[PDB]
Formats: sequence, structure tokens, C-alpha cells
Amino acid sequence: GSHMDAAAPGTRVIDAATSMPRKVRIVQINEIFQVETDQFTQLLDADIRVGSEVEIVDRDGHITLSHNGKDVELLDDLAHTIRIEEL
Repeated sequence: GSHMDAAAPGTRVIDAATSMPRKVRIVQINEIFQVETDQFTQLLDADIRVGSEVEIVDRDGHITLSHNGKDVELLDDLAHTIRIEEL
């Protein structure tokens, strides 16, 4: 049962956060090229890599992430694109 799709089999981070927030599991990241902004600052301390699931917070202007107790809000990785399967 392999799903082609040709554009990420799992749901989207902007289509599954818009409505009722749920725990989304990350299996791979996306969007990089050459970004040396704050994106690589708050995520440094927050050891949040592909594998664990977390509840997203679609805010009017930004997108925060809830991980047990700590929260990280930045671009790329945990914001737009990126694959997210499982519950």
C-alpha cells in the first residue's frame, strides 16, 4: 500500500493546523537552501527532530509548537511544508 502522491504522502503542516490542533508526527524536514536567520536559534535548545509528534498552534500571523512543556516558534522545519504522518 504505497501512496505515490508525488508531493508528501502525509498531511500538511498548514492544512492540519488550520483546524482542530492535533499531535502530528514528523518523519522528514523540508525547505533549507541557505537560511541562517533566527530559525537556527530557538530550535537549538529545543531538541525537536524528526520522529516525535507534537501539537501545532496555527496563530494569526505565526505558528507555535507545543512539545510537552517547551515551545518553539520559527520558520522552516516546524512551520510550512515538511512531511507529517501518523496521528
